[PDB]
Amino acid sequence: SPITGLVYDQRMMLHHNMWDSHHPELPQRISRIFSRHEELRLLSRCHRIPARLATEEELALCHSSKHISIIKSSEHMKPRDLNRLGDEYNSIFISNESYTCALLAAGSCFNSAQAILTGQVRNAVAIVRPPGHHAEKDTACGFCFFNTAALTARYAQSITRESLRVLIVDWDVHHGNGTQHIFEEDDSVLYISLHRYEDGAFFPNSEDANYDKVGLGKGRGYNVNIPWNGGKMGDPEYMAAFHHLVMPIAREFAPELVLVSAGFDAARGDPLGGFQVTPEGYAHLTHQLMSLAAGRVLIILEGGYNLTSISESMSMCTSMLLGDSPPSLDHLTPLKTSATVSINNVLRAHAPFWSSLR
Ligand SMILES: O=C(CCCCCCNC(=O)c1cnc(N(c2ccccc2)c2ccccc2)nc1)NO
Ligand SMILES: [K+]
Ligand SMILES: [K+]
Ligand SMILES: [Zn+2]
Repeated sequence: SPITGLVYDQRMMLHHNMWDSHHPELPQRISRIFSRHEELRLLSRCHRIPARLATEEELALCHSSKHISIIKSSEHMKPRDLNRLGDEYNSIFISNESYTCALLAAGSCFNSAQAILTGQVRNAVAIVRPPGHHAEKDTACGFCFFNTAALTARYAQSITRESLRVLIVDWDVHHGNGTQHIFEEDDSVLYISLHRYEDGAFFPNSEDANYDKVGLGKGRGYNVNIPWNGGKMGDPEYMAAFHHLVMPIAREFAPELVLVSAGFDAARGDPLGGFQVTPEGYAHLTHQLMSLAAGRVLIILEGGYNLTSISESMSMCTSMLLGDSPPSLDHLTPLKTSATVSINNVLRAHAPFWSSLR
């Protein structure tokens, strides 16, 4: 009986950009990742989980009725009207297939979480597009329509109990502004993001992503931002952040389910990120999170734009979930000075809330 689930459906390739056919969020992102799983003989080792559509009642766990109704109406618009609607948001393109593809991405992740929680599988991966982490309650943003990861947390609570403890780890190179805002006054969902910041000048261009935003109300302490400035970061800085911050806070919270907002745009070779994390580095981050929540872990694709880099990086994560031995990293070398400044600023902000840090 396979201990790892996998979901993929080629219908999610139909969303496309009719005015700019080389735009980086390409249909072949998901088909290239699936083909590499066949070449490495990983697909036959997994249990295949089918895709489905999310329902409109499920979308209302996080989104307004007006936002649901506007995106739904684009299914039948003519080209001139699709171009006008898209230009009303920050960095969005739309075709007649976009609404259906965003529904399939969300429902694929609901079926995966249900298989994990009922014990049919121990853990799982989801090869899905368009992405989710910039979408807000009332608007679309940054290539994203509905917030797939935030919806999956609320779905899991609805079928078990309202206070089920969920951790979301966001290792995409950009800040997830929508996920932060949805859970900002909530102590049942812990949000932890690592991201390129540059004093507010990198997308999405807001001071909401700095280390001093810690949560609101009864949610004070349950929002953790790790921002990078002035440096091309890689394996040494990401391992240091996990050892001093991510893993001590996670163990004290003691989650019952772990969701990864797993973009691969911090990887060596990415044309938007400019950073240097390796496939062996992503394998070590995956193996550390497998020690939490009695092993209940779901990996969800977000961004990432070098086709060879994302195919090798996500395949190594699946190999770790199946139980293979982790590969060795490069030799030890000094951290960059600005990265130690960032880690010290986060420790000073969260020490009042977490005894494992003081
Ligand atoms: O991932 C996400 C979603 C992120 C949304 C970002 C919106 C602002 N837009 C860019 O950030 C951006 C940066 N770069 C480039 N391209 C480029 C690519 C293909 C064709 C032409 C140009 C580029 C390449 C090399 C050197 C200079 C520019 N395109 C867009 N969230 O997690
Ligand atoms: K992030
Ligand atoms: K929170
Ligand atoms: Zn990204």
